[PDB]
Amino acid sequence: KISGGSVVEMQGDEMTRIIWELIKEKLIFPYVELDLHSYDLGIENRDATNDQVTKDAAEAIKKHNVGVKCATITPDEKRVEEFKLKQMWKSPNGTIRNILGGTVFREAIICKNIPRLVSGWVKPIIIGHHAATDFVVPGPGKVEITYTPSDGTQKVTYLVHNFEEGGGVAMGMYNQDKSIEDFAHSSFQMALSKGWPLYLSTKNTILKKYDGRFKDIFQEIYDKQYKSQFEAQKIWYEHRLIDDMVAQAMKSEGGFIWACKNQSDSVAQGYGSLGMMTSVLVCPDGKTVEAEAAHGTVTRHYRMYQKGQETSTNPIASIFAWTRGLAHRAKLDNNKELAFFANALEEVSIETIEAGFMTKDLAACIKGLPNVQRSDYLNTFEFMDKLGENLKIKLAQA
Amino acid sequence: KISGGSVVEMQGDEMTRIIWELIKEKLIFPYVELDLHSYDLGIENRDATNDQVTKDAAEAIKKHNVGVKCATITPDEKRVEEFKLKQMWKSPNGTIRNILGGTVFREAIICKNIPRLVSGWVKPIIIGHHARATDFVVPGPGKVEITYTPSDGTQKVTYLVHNFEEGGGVAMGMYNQDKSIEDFAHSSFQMALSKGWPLYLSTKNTILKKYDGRFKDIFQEIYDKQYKSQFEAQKIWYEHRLIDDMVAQAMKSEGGFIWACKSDSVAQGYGSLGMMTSVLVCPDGKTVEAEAAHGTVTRHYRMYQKGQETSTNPIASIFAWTRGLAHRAKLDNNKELAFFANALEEVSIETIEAGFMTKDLAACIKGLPNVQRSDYLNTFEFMDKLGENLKIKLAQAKL
Ligand SMILES: NC(=O)C1=CN([C@@H]2O[C@H](COP(=O)(O)OP(=O)(O)OC[C@H]3O[C@@H](n4cnc5c(N)ncnc54)[C@H](OP(=O)(O)O)[C@@H]3O)[C@@H](O)[C@H]2O)C=CC1
Ligand SMILES: NC(=O)C1=CN([C@@H]2O[C@H](COP(=O)(O)OP(=O)(O)OC[C@H]3O[C@@H](n4cnc5c(N)ncnc54)[C@H](OP(=O)(O)O)[C@@H]3O)[C@@H](O)[C@H]2O)C=CC1
Ligand SMILES: CC(C)[C@H]1COC(=O)N1c1ccnc(N[C@@H](C)c2ccccc2)n1
Ligand SMILES: CC(C)[C@H]1COC(=O)N1c1ccnc(N[C@@H](C)c2ccccc2)n1
Repeated sequence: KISGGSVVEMQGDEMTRIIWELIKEKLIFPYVELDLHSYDLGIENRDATNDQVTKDAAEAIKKHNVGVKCATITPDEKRVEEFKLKQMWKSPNGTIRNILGGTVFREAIICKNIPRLVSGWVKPIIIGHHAATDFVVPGPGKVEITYTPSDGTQKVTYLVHNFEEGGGVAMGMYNQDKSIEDFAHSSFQMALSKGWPLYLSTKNTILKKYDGRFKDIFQEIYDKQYKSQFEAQKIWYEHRLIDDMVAQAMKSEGGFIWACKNQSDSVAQGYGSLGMMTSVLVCPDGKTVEAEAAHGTVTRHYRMYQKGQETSTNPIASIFAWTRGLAHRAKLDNNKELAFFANALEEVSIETIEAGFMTKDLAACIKGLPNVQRSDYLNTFEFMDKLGENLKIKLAQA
Repeated sequence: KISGGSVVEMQGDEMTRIIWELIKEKLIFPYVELDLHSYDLGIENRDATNDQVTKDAAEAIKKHNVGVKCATITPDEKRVEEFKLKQMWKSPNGTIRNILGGTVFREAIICKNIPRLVSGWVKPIIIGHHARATDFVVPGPGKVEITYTPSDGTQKVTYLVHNFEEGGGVAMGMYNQDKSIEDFAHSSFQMALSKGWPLYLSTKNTILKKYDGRFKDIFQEIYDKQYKSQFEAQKIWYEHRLIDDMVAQAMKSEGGFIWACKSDSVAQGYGSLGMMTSVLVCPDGKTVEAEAAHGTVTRHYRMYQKGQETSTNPIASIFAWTRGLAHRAKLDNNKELAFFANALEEVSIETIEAGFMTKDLAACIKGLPNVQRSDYLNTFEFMDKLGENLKIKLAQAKL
């Protein structure tokens, strides 16, 4: 088997837990040997360890640079009573990002037989977003926002609003330079890693100081640190006003990175393609990545699975979490064998869908869900078997 | 002719001004007579009156309740050079909106043969936008605070925004008045009742629990005290959504709801700004100002001056009139004018659905680069065809 090296894996919850184990059993473990740092972030085990497993998983990603994560339940009030949780544990994803830093980039997987929301988008678009004290104003009065330098030599007082005719609400927000810089570095690394050009969108016409700082810091870091590496790959970096970016992006064919300063997984859910959207946290050092599906645990399918009904859950996004993590491991290690495997598994997935073997969501995307009949699609396990069979052929032929 | 009553009109600039006159002369005046209160907000008349004609027009709307407005040039540094005018006057639409107040609602015009960005959207969705931050650079370490000082001399309240311990960054403050939020709510309920469609408000009140929670609370309070009964009598409702759920729900919907949001760009990228209409809906439920959501279409106006054939879409400008006229008809219980407004909209939709369209519409079918001259009509050709179809429909209606 391929010697794969150090990968941090995080097990999860409900329907994605099922698919995750299938991915390891049928598509990864038959071909790759991993020095696997495996952490169980299932809700019950987070409860039993008082969420310590989540913090330990994040520490492992930092040490070993490659994380692949299965979808996890984020507790709310009803989860607390469903599992009798000791408390409403915080989102594992927030815990991990707070420890790793970095920027989340989402990317759709595109197949030629599958409609796109914007049909001219024939190459994927990779979108990353940059990730407040608010209060109630009880009645008339001035709200002001002040800055006091550490030396105390000055004191600038900006008027937010003079409320004259009632109360309302107000808020202050901020960003540290370092956070903007990290967002730049991650974005530049994303673009170099994929070999695609990079756009930053802001509303610097309106937030001239706040958003102009994003623009200035991106351009300064580009000029000092990345411009040669971009010109070596014949890619480029530009700023856009968000108004123009949206119009230009919709007239584009795709194949660019879009760093967005002001969600896309919500459009995917509305469109019915969450199972085809992957996600990757990109740390600004360019070394550490955490890959995962953009969707959740798919509870509604899992209740169906629990009741004996047939499930047609799309495993592609979860598969591409593995391939993206392994491809990155291959890049850090110059593992040609691994790189070939990771790429081959992505090709197999797209070839299989493009030959008409797909889950119910993809069939509904072609035909519309009302017109979908059961023979137009495979169920979760049929689809995985077909992918396993096509992966066996593809790897054997080389 | 049909008696129309009192309508405030605002003429405008460049390509829209030319479309504007073709509409009155071919589509409105042959069949309707109006107590028309006209105001010329063309850039020249706006300079030559120190932008006074603009605020007179806004007062006329306040008084007469119905305004219809052509698109107007907003001045920038290149505009002042163009007409050698005396100042970089403010947007006529900002002037108008702070005299009247109220919420801008946008609505696309749908035709069966013109593809939609979301195929399942067969009925229009109406988006209501609430519409000022103070932002600055933080140059180095220090404290950013935001404070509230009551106007009655009582104790100021201080909120820590951030201690910058190393380096600087940026900060800003934002605000919203209860009255603006209450007006937004009223305008939104009014708009949902006039159309007979349910209403959704979207916020992110899970993160900004005080700021956005204020919007959610004001909408709900006002809904219960003054609107729930009238809503339940048109089989519609009001509900609040987190923005994530609202985006998903909306894309799975069929359309036909009001979305109060706490859009133009997507229309421009999709190529459908010519099919996008707008209406300023004041909180009283009596005053509207209707207009195309697009601008003066400068780029086509230049082709018009250089003797080039143009194919600028007039539908959204026509619907400024029809929506203004429909609202004027509802105020006056004028059934004859309500019929004309509705019929001019249906004529417009049907003409397109029969294959007679301007070049942008043809491009939604064939693809932006793939239109040829035989696929569409030019601006004046299209107006004639509307005019002919409008005559035929009004003749066949007296039965
Ligand atoms: N990164 C993470 O760990 C995330 C975890 N979550 C967690 O997931 C749980 C459930 O969240 P929920 O709001 O239902 O969001 P999910 O994304 O889990 O599911 C939402 C809907 O999108 C469709 N969908 C999502 N994934 C697939 C797929 N792989 N194949 C086919 N269809 C798919 C299904 O729609 P349909 O019903 O129409 O088939 C599904 O019901 C929650 O506990 C939440 O905390 C949520 C987001 C991220
Ligand atoms: N409420 C108002 O009065 C508004 C006025 N304006 C003003 O209008 C002027 C021009 O602004 P601009 O940025 O060009 O915005 P416009 O909305 O006038 O035009 C933008 C582009 O969108 C397309 N488009 C818009 N309307 C139509 C239509 N009716 N038929 C066909 N295509 C259309 C055209 O694209 P293509 O180039 O592909 O043909 C046009 O070049 C400015 O002076 C601005 O201040 C702007 C917004 C609102
Ligand atoms: C609309 C989107 C959910 C999917 C479904 O259908 C498409 O055409 N989609 C495409 C097509 C290419 N590239 C993407 N990338 C993602 C990250 C994206 C999300 C949101 C906006 C832009 C871009 N999405
Ligand atoms: C995408 C949009 C520009 C037009 C063009 O294509 C459509 O199918 N569009 C539709 C279809 C129904 N309803 C709308 N309403 C507008 C106000 C809107 C704009 C933006 C978002 C939501 C809703 N737009």
